[PDB]
Amino acid sequence: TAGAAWACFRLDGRTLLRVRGPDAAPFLLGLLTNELPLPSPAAAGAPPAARAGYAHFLNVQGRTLYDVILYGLQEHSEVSGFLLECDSSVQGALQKHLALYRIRRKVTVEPHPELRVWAVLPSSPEACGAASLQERAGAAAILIRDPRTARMGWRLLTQDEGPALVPGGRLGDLWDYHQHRYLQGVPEGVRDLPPGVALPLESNLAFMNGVSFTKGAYIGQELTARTHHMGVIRKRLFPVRFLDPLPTSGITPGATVLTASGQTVGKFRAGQGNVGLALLWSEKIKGPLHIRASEGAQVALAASVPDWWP
Repeated sequence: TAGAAWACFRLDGRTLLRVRGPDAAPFLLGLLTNELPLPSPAAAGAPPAARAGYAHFLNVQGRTLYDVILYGLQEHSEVSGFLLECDSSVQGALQKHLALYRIRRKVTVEPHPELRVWAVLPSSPEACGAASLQERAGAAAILIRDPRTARMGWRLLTQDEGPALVPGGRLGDLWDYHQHRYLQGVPEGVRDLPPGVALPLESNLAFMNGVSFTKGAYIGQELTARTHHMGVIRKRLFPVRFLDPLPTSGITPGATVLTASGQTVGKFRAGQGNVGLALLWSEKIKGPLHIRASEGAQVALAASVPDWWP
């Protein structure tokens, strides 16, 4: 597969819930930061269509609880509810969260093991050789562009093996998927987004098509809207690369990111290998930075601005 155009990653860290019932839409709208992804009204010849969107579930304090990708699938000129793609490790907690609010509402929430979550990323950055993909929508497979950024390729929800639907697709090593996210500054899951600690706008939610300022009320809206409108977001998650060999255990989440003069300009969040994310003061990412290790020499790191941010 030296000539593969696409790498297909089985995302064991992500899982699906199906939310259905007559009140599913208003119910989810009150809990999420975004509009729901509803396919456009269907034409006579009714070829199935799916829509994806990004959102967070926030707490009443305005902090991120869960990052989710939302999928709406249209088949008989109607939508049969939504799929919620969440971190596997919080699937139980997210069910309990939905149950707390689902009191007396016509809504069903169930695990959807029928589809497994895959990502499909280009083998080449901007190669544009060939093998543009086409959206697919059916109960057995949905292939749809990542709603956060085109830098994240395609999501594939399927019963079967990834490459069997993607021309020029090969199986990918999960390490490379996470490497890609950290190089591109894309947070995903509970290590990047600690529930009740990560703040949505500092997590670049508005750069990732994940928040609406026109939608009706939702949990955590008041603080989110206030933060958005009161000025520039002072701290954000940025991609970082370590420039010095790391310690055996790596960098501890929360490790302070310092200037040459020892000023705190943020904290390491999470990563893999020599790359990761750090929550940094946006005006201070420029001068050489470091983290203190056991011996106060290393560890140098460089922060950068993702090319897909606005």
